[PDB]
Amino acid sequence: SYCNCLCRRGVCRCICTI
Repeated sequence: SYCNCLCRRGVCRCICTI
């Protein structure tokens, strides 16, 4: 339903949910 893939301040957590 959504995709949250990005980085910032070391919070680089590339993922992707429905």
